[PDB]
Amino acid sequence: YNVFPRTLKWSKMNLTYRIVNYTPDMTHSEVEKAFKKAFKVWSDVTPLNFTRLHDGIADIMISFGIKEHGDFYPFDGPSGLLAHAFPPGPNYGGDAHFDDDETWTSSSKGYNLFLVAAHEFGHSLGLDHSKDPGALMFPIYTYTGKSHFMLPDDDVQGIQSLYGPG
Ligand SMILES: Cc1ccc(CSc2nc3c(c(=O)[nH]2)CCC3)cc1
Ligand SMILES: Cc1ccc(CSc2nc3c(c(=O)[nH]2)CCC3)cc1
Ligand SMILES: [Ca+2]
Ligand SMILES: [Ca+2]
Ligand SMILES: [Zn+2]
Ligand SMILES: [Zn+2]
Ligand SMILES: [Zn+2]
Repeated sequence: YNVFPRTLKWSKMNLTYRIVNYTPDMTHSEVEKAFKKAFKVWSDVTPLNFTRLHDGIADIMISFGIKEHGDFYPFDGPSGLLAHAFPPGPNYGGDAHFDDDETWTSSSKGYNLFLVAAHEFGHSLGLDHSKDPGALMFPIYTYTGKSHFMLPDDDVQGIQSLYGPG
């Protein structure tokens, strides 16, 4: 017999990403900064490294879309689903999609793109949802109002259980 084995984690530490398109809500620089910071959350505590590609295929393809946007997991307009991401693997694996019917911001207004992206990239790297309400990988979005972000211990233990520490 055969089962469907899951790729639990990337077999390589050096990963690429590409920002395929951009939300209207934030400047290009703001979007790039948010994603850069979101990846840094994970690379700061693991041997993982992330390199941005401007063209072609990257491991983590990032895009904004609304409604049905090419994977038959359609978005739902304002609120509800905010974004989703695929677990590690080839093709769609690792990819992250953000609902552009949300208002994305670099602040408390709407949904903070950095916060949501950091969470989604957790999925791209092989993390499922945490039961700890204080974790980044908790299923519900909140905003602390703080200027600095520190990755909760639960998320650190989770990602390090896959990739080891930095
Ligand atoms: C080929 C293939 C297609 C789809 C998937 C699942 S995509 C997906 N991932 C995740 C969530 C989701 O809603 N959708 C929640 C967090 C993880 C996995 C593999
Ligand atoms: C979909 C989804 C679900 C949950 C999140 C995480 S919200 C969030 N987490 C955390 C902090 C925060 O401010 N906000 C501080 C550190 C943990 C982000 C997106
Ligand atoms: Ca991919
Ligand atoms: Ca939505
Ligand atoms: Zn999608
Ligand atoms: Zn999630
Ligand atoms: Zn500060």
